[PDB]
Amino acid sequence: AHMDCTEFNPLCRCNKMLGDLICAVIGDAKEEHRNMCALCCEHPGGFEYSNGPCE
Repeated sequence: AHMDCTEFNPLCRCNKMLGDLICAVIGDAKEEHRNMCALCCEHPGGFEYSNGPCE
């Protein structure tokens, strides 16, 4: 689901891709994302991620 997104002032101002482990899916594109913010800032229409080691 469309969980906590960076959609605010300090947009995906987080690169350090070496920590998080979200579970994002988009119609038919399910993959994990570290920079969950980079997703929220650079997603199509609101990537569907679910924070947690599920993917």
